[PDB]
Amino acid sequence: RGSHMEDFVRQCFNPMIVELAEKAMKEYGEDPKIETNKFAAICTHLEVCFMYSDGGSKHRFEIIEGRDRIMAWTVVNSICNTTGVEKPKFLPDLYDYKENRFIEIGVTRREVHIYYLEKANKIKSEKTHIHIFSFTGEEMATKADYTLDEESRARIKTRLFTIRQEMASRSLWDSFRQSE
Ligand SMILES: COc1cc(CCNC(=O)c2nc(Cc3ccccc3C(F)(F)F)[nH]c(=O)c2O)ccc1O
Ligand SMILES: [Mn+2]
Ligand SMILES: [Mn+2]
Repeated sequence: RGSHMEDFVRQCFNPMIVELAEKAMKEYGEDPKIETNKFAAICTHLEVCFMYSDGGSKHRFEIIEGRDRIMAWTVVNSICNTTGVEKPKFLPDLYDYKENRFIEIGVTRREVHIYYLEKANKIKSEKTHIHIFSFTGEEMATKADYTLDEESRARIKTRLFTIRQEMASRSLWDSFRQSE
């Protein structure tokens, strides 16, 4: 109770995003008021996913991240049962209607190389595209296919470095970087 991080998080992110992160955490046992670095990470992840879907066309993406567990899986099965793609082992973040694949978004506080390797080994189902973002500005996509145009990805990187800065200016950055 009474952490600087928790007050910064609800100040940095959109209320609807904070609410979705809150609900997503409690659904999986975590508590936003003690596990505040996770709380911070979940909002960043959520916002990155939303900006990602904001790239490209209006019908381009179907957002899986943000929905509750059961409806998310329901949309996945509908997407698999209509497009023929194989159902993924873990819940993905997006489905690309133009490129006919699921997308797994990553936000990491280490060199993009390791995190990609870990998530590429977490699913091992292939097909499911992986797109990794770092807080420094590095990105990382399967087959070097970065899906969106450069300007849409540059927006995401810019926002990620703004979050890093606001955290450091309040001295929460170092603890946040170590929590992963
Ligand atoms: C409560 O926490 C969250 C739960 C959800 C619903 C399903 N979880 C993901 O979809 C997801 N989880 C993570 C990190 C994480 C966090 C908790 C458990 C497991 C994992 C993972 F094993 F995946 F590493 N990183 C993503 O990129 C990612 O898409 C979404 C965002 C969250 O913040
Ligand atoms: Mn996800
Ligand atoms: Mn993800």
